[PDB]
Amino acid sequence: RQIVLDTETTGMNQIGAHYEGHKIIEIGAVEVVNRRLTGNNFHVYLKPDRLVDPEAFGVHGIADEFLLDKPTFAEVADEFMDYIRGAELVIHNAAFDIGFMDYEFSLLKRDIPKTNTFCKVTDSLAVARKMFPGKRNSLDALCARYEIDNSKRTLHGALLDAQILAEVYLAMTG
Ligand SMILES: Cc1cn([C@H]2C[C@H](O)[C@@H](COP(=O)(O)O)O2)c(=O)[nH]c1=O
Ligand SMILES: Cc1cn([C@H]2C[C@H](O)[C@@H](COP(=O)(O)O)O2)c(=O)[nH]c1=O
Ligand SMILES: [Mn+2]
Ligand SMILES: [Mn+2]
Repeated sequence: RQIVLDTETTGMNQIGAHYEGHKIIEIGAVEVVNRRLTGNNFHVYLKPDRLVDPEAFGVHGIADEFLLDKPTFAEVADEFMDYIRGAELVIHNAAFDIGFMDYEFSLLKRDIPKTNTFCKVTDSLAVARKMFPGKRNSLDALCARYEIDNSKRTLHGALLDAQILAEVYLAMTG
């Protein structure tokens, strides 16, 4: 199993641990088996209990009010782990999302091990950079390169981004 994943957050830090003090507000993950999308995905919006930074809002457009009635990371953590366990996670700039995931897992105080100890982690951005050195390798740049539709991506979304990356990664490794 390959799980193409993405997350949206309240923001990030430019110095020090990028996730410190921030929270995941959306998790989007899509399953790929034998190079085919299975359709069995994972998608949740989470209540951060903190405000979304303006810069972050400018990217995903997810309002603070929309998250008030959502589950907390603690409430979705078990099913989330059941879903990703043992798979190869494919993430564009993996260190970003993995950092946030392990951070949130650690706050649960359940002795949950690091994600890369129970999941294989593949950074699709590193893969793209290796294949296309000296070129633009953002997800949008890769969409144009592989003729993938990203017209509905004015604002970024975790599931939306994961789905697009899945198509891009399948083409990049096809
Ligand atoms: C592109 C970008 C993302 N982010 C944070 C908030 C987003 O929810 C999260 C998602 O990045 P993404 O395009 O890698 O899915 O990263 C910023 O804080 N500023 C930015 O300029
Ligand atoms: C570690 C890190 C993560 N990120 C997050 C926010 C970006 O939108 C996302 C990557 O977007 P991109 O691979 O589509 O250009 O990852 C950065 O932008 N810069 C960084 O240095
Ligand atoms: Mn992302
Ligand atoms: Mn995203």
